[PDB]
Order: sequence, then structure tokens, then C-alpha cells
Amino acid sequence: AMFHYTVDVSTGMNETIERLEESLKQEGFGVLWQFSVTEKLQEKGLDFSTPMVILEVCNPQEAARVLNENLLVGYFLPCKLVVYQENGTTKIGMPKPTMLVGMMNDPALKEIAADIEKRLAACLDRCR
Amino acid sequence: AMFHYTVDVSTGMNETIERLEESLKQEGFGVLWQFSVTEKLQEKGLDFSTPMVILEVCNPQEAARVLNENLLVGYFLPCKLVVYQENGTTKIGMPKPTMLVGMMNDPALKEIAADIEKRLAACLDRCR
Ligand SMILES: [Zn+2]
Ligand SMILES: [Zn+2]
Ligand SMILES: [Zn+2]
Ligand SMILES: [Zn+2]
Ligand SMILES: [Zn+2]
Ligand SMILES: [Zn+2]
Ligand SMILES: [Zn+2]
Ligand SMILES: [Zn+2]
Ligand SMILES: [Zn+2]
Ligand SMILES: [Zn+2]
Ligand SMILES: [Zn+2]
Ligand SMILES: [Zn+2]
Ligand SMILES: [Zn+2]
Ligand SMILES: [Zn+2]
Ligand SMILES: [Zn+2]
Ligand SMILES: [Zn+2]
Ligand SMILES: [Zn+2]
Repeated sequence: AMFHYTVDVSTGMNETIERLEESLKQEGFGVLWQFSVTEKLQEKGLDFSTPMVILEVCNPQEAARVLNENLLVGYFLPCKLVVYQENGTTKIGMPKPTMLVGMMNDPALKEIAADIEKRLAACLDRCR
Repeated sequence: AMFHYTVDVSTGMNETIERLEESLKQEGFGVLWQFSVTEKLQEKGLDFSTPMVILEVCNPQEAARVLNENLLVGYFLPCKLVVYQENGTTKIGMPKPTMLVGMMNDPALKEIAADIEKRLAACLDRCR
């Protein structure tokens, strides 16, 4: 299936990030790190002009939950979200936790990933 | 179809991170951010006692290359590496770039990911 979940939002980059942080907070997720990919590359004189910001988010209890079931899940932490502007429109997307964890061949872990995916998806929908 | 590439090292957690940072640098990869999952969870009072540190690394030129091939690859950036200890032995692992982008059904992108994967794995091998 589609490896990612992406939504179109009416707001610009800055306000989208603002609203996403509030939506995540409502769900117990905190932003651990924000990285402006576009800035990092353009500062190096590289040719990449699409505005794009990557956010590493985390809900401590959810992290502990998955790590205590399978240590290798750390290879997919923290949860990643990406806010970018394509064709003059802003979007928020994320690789699906169930697709990432699915590669691990751990049925039970994938079901916990599904809970996480549902919550992150809800956070994204609130930003439409 | 192992989703990850992991190596055992003889060094302790801190020395290992130091050696990995150097190995990465020699290959043009800089550490953008890192954090101790263990400290974070224990700080929150949760039960997780396995030493584990996650590093987000970047080689700007390589990032520009995949992003310009397919924007959605941003959903898998920056490159992730994990240093952790199991049964008293330190290990360094990474989810395979080829496995991650493989879900995108994009042969051209996967070829670039294979190039990046080989280089990152070399960095890991050099810490043994
Ligand atoms: Zn603006
Ligand atoms: Zn505002
Ligand atoms: Zn903000
Ligand atoms: Zn700037
Ligand atoms: Zn900069
Ligand atoms: Zn989490
Ligand atoms: Zn259990
Ligand atoms: Zn939950
Ligand atoms: Zn629900
Ligand atoms: Zn929805
Ligand atoms: Zn395995
Ligand atoms: Zn250091
Ligand atoms: Zn460092
Ligand atoms: Zn080399
Ligand atoms: Zn890179
Ligand atoms: Zn190549
Ligand atoms: Zn090359």
C-alpha cells in the first residue's frame, strides 16, 4: 500500500508548523527536533529550492511501549513528519509507521505502530 | 530480507559514538542531531534501561541528489544510525536505505539509495 500519508493544508509553511506543534501537543507528542532541509542545502550552494522542514516527534510512553517489545524499533525512532511546499501549496506528510515497522516482520509491533499511525494521522487532519 | 545492517563493535557506548562520528566525517557525513533515547525515557520516569543513542546524519550533496530525483525521499531523511548496547555488547545499526526507498517503487531512486547505503555501511564496518 501507499507508504506515506500526506494532507494538503491551507496555511503556509510557518503557520502550518505552528498548528502542527499544537495538534501534536494535544496528542502527547513533542517536537524533539526541527530541521530545515532547504536552508541547509541552499546554504551549501546546492540546487534544491522546494521549501521543506523535517520534524522528529515523540510521545515518551509510545516510545517506551514499542522499545520494550522490540529493541530494533529504535531504528525507526523518533516519528518523522515533513512539512513542505509543492506547487505553491503546503502539505504535511509522514512515512506510515505501519509500513516502516512492517519491514520488521513483527505482527504485534505492527499493531502498536497502527495506534501510533492513527494518532499522528489525526494530528495531521486537524491541520487541514 | 533483513531490513537493517548492524555491526558489533568492541568499544563501549561513548567511545563508539566518537569513532562513528569520525568515520562518518571521512565519508562526508556530518551529524546534524543526536539524542539518548535512554536518558529521555528515564528522565520521564519510564522503564527502559538499554543504552541507546540515535544519530541523524547528512551528506549535503547526497541529500540534494535524492531530493531532486524524488521529493518524497524527504520522508526518509536525514540518514539514521543507532548506537546501542545489547547483552553487554555495543552495536551500531541502520535501517537500510534501499529497503526504505524500496517501498516507493522507484528504481532510479533506489539506485542512488544503494550508493548511499554502501558508504554508510563502510562507515559502520570501520568502527569494528
Ligand atoms: Zn514565509
Ligand atoms: Zn501564528
Ligand atoms: Zn514553531
Ligand atoms: Zn537562510
Ligand atoms: Zn545553515
Ligand atoms: Zn513516539
Ligand atoms: Zn510486552
Ligand atoms: Zn497511543
Ligand atoms: Zn482511536
Ligand atoms: Zn484523515
Ligand atoms: Zn534482524
Ligand atoms: Zn562527539
Ligand atoms: Zn559530534
Ligand atoms: Zn570512501
Ligand atoms: Zn545524506
Ligand atoms: Zn552511485
Ligand atoms: Zn557515489
